[PDB]
Amino acid sequence: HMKPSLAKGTRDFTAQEVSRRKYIINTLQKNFELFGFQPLETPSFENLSTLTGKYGEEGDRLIFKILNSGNYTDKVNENDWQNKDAKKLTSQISDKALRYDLTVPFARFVAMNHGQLTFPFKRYQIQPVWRADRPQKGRFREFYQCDADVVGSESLWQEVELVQLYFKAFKELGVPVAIQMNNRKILSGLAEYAGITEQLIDFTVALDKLDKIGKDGVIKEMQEKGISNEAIEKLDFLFHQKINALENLQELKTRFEGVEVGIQGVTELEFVLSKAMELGIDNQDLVFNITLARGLDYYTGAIFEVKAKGVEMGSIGGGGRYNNLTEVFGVKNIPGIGISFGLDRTYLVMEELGLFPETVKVEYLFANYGEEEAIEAMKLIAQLREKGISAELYPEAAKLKKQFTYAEKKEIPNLVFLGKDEIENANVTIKNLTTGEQETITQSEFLK
Amino acid sequence: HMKPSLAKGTRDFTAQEVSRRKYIINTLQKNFELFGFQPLETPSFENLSTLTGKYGEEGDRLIFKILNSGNYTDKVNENDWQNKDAKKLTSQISDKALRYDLTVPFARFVAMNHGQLTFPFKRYQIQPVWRADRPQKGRFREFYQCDADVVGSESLWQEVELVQLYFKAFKELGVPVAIQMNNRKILSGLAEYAGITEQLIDFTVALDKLDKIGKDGVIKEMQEKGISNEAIEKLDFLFHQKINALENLQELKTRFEGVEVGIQGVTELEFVLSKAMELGIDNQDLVFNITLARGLDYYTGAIFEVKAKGVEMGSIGGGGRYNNLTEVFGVKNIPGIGISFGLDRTYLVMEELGLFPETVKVEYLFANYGEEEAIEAMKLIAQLREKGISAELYPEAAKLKKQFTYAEKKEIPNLVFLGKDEIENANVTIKNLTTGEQETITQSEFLK
Repeated sequence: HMKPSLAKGTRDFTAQEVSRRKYIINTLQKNFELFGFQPLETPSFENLSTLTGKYGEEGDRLIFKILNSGNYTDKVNENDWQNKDAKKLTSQISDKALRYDLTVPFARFVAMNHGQLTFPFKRYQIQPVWRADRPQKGRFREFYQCDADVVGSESLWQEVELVQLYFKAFKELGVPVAIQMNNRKILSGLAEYAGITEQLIDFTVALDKLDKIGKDGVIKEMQEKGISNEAIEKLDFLFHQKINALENLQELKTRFEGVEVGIQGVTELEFVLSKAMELGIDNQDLVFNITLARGLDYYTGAIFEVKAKGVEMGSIGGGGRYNNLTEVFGVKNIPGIGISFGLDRTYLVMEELGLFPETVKVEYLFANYGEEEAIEAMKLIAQLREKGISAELYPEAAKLKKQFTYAEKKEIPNLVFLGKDEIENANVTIKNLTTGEQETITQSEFLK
Repeated sequence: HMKPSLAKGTRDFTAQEVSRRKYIINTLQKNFELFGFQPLETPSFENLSTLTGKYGEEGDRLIFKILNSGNYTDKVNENDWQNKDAKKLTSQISDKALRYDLTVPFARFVAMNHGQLTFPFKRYQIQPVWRADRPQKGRFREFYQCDADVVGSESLWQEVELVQLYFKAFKELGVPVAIQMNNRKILSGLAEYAGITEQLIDFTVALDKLDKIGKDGVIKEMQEKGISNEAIEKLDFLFHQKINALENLQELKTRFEGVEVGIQGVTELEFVLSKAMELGIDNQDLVFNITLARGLDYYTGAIFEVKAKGVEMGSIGGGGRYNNLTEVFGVKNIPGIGISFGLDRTYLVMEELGLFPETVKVEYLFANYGEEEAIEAMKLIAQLREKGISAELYPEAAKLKKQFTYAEKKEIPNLVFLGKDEIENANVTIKNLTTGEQETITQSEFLK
């Protein structure tokens, strides 16, 4: 019939890409478990009502909905159907949706099971999610998320452990990284002290440009964004920050005299930073950055963002502390902190840096001389496989050139010739396709 | 708000179940690669048209459809909408569907890429699929399939290799199995010789009961199913089969004199069976079973079915040879053969036999005495993690009983006490919660 195609926004993964993806995931999994995080897997389907309202005022549009089986029009509100109100009909013809992130199903799991879990509860979750988001360059409608969360405590030792988790994970992947850290209460202190409430994004976006466009350029952008000169001048010290991150925090805390939330944010960040230095962490790799402002409506304490050093790439991870995991499900007092790894971007970074290990092909292809001789190849192949060596018999007694061409295209490093002579003599003849060298040895030497 | 729940037909997987599932998959993956099979992953979404018409006349109902994003009523056929013809509207409000099996996406991949692939092409695929199938006890709407296929050759050495693949895979899982084998041409020979065309299922279902209900009971069921006594008497020899499977095939081939398809089916099966014996395979573990009749409309040659010995369980795998992978996509001459592993049933069998290995918890929990002492625990924890040993600090300076209770509930085998004395003395005190024994050793002995 007609020629097929991929659904928009998806792709196939062949052997090399699968193996590199699994390498990343297996490295992260192993690191998670050294840190006491246990895996959790939730279903690809959640109830529509579990996911709706969870992703912002205008986020329900981004969720993939599953059409009801059977006659899905069998119960539609008659007004809505004739009105063709697609939005109101969605809940009427669909009661299931695909996983959009990992945190909402995790909150459901905890809301459903918290009575039986042991707290503090550490879980990691590595699963595909699905997003109907507008066509953005570089992103796909299906992609893996990789999360670690611990819930049930507000202790700042958890922050310290997660910092070490990031550094060890990316060390194992071979990716040098710098972790930016801020704290939401510091931004709230800024808002209160300089009067920039509801202007934190514009302020920090501009201050973030200080190295590139200079102080005059930064101030001109803040003015254009409506930041008052009173605030710009009150925060002038943020234009002259010292080497020591700890000195910069000490300066903020003094300015936050009388602004208790700001004092608290500084104190919490000073805890994490100073413990990290005691643990050998480099203060150029873990950095206080007051312009980090991810998730202003979600994080209540620490905020993290991870970037690979020396690569033009977006962030490869972030996270932070939040007030209550299970708030939206009516279960109180489950505070938590989470981090994420950006796997597709990590993959792109590792690709650029040459970090993927060096393939799935048999080590030994046996030429197929004919039915009589091929059974003796099968015997040797089973012995190789018992010892953990991959091998296979070319399946037809084709011309040798065709068998050579196949080993060439599959990059198999050795072609094995086990003809009547080698069989009668209990030898085997191995043609190394890397060196071009050939030799005939006993089958006992070959299997040693 | 309201308390959440799982979508119907799904479940959460916690740590132990995830680790056992991954154990099965990693064992199979490793075995696949010893046999020269490379992984393939296709998207969770396929175009609706890719999947429709592929799963039988009444199979489209079993596919999960994804509702179009946006105003999905924006283009509906006006007659169909007012008619509320749900079935005709499906293609109008949905153009995507979830993966239903692995073979159709594999055929799409090959149809799309065959010009660039090297044949014979070996792939394995281990991915979740989604089925709206009616509520059957023991099955879930989301579950993993595990397939291996090789395409591009009709060689019966491929059958032989797949038999060995099954045996090695299940040996590694620790599951003793018997593999039933038949061949579709043998059943066609039966149909032609005894005149039982369109009665093969009823015949074989009844003959399958021979051990339990006896020959008189089998014949009475065949009569009730409309099998003629002429056929029952022509096939009387199938009621008196000898020990040697090879003798039973030789008898069939003689009776198939003049029935060329039957001769061919016997010849093809005799090849696979006799090569397998030469390779050391036990003829009680690989068995010719003329009543095996999976996939009568799909398999053209060998048919396999795998059962665990000594466990009341359904089949844990099956497969066989088919005519042309890419037939439905308009690409000819890609013959192939495939096998499948039933992972949920394999899991149930391994559970019954006690085959899962013996858990994700830290080896060492450090008690938290307070902020001053806790940093020294963090230092030791990092050293343990560098050596590959899992550990963590209890995150709050709680009462010891609470920290003991946590290690108890998490089954952590060791609690570590690193108080002011052990710190000043460069010692560590380890409480083994398995033996109840406690001891204080140097930190040098501990880290050795």
